[PDB]
Amino acid sequence: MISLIAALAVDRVIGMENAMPWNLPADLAWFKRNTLDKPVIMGRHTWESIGRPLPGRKNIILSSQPGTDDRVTWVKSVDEAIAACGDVPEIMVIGGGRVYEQFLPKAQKLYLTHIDAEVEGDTHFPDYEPDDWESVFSEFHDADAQNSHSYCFEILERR
Ligand SMILES: NC(=O)c1ccc[n+]([C@@H]2O[C@H](COP(=O)([O-])OP(=O)(O)OC[C@H]3O[C@@H](n4cnc5c(N)ncnc54)[C@H](OP(=O)(O)O)[C@@H]3O)[C@@H](O)[C@H]2O)c1
Ligand SMILES: Nc1nc(=O)c2nc(CNc3ccc(C(=O)N[C@@H](CCC(=O)O)C(=O)O)cc3)cnc2[nH]1
Repeated sequence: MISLIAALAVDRVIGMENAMPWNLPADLAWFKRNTLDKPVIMGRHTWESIGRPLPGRKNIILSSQPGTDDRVTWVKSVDEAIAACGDVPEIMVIGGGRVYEQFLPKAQKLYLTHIDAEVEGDTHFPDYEPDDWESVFSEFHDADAQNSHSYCFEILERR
């Protein structure tokens, strides 16, 4: 099955031209936990912002152009990305906006981090209808000396 993992602020904002104005190490540990040892699919833009291959994961990059890094797998379409994943229990789609939009309709689970932050952004997670999903797990956390804003982890299963 296919799952999407994303961190969203209010208004579903997930990205902007500059780095996000937040520091959430706990959210990053959550991302790592949920993605280790699974293939992760991402768009070229996301790849660039990440900067290097995520360790302990099969990295698949979507791009209309020829790949520029032989350490990861590059594909030219959604179908080819799925196939490059092989026979695995769970495929994780890590963004960005374009990518999420194309995989949402095919996903069975969403791992979302809701951040209590208002930011101007130019990229949004796709709108989803709550009633179409079941919240199977949720856990709120307040900001702390290490995390700049409060946040909530939620796992949704498609009904
Ligand atoms: N807060 C979060 O959870 C989170 C998670 C991920 C990303 N983000 C952010 O979101 C941004 C990136 O989102 P984005 O929408 O701009 O970019 P994106 O989805 O990462 O990448 C878009 C690129 O992927 C390729 N692509 C997408 N669909 C394709 C398809 N069907 N076939 C071939 N290539 C395809 C194209 O690459 P070419 O241009 O090379 O053709 C396209 O320009 C950044 O701000 C980033 O930090 C946030
Ligand atoms: N929950 C969630 N939070 C995010 O920040 C997020 N970011 C992306 C894309 N951007 C990134 C940026 C950096 C790293 C990153 O460096 N991750 C390392 C973490 C090392 C650590 O724990 O700092 C990794 O190994 O996962 C991952 C995705 C996709 N889904 C998300 N999902």
